Amino acid sequence: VCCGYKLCHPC
Repeated sequence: VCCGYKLCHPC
């Protein structure tokens, strides 16, 4: 997770 909110991968 490259942001905090649990959705951002694959980044």
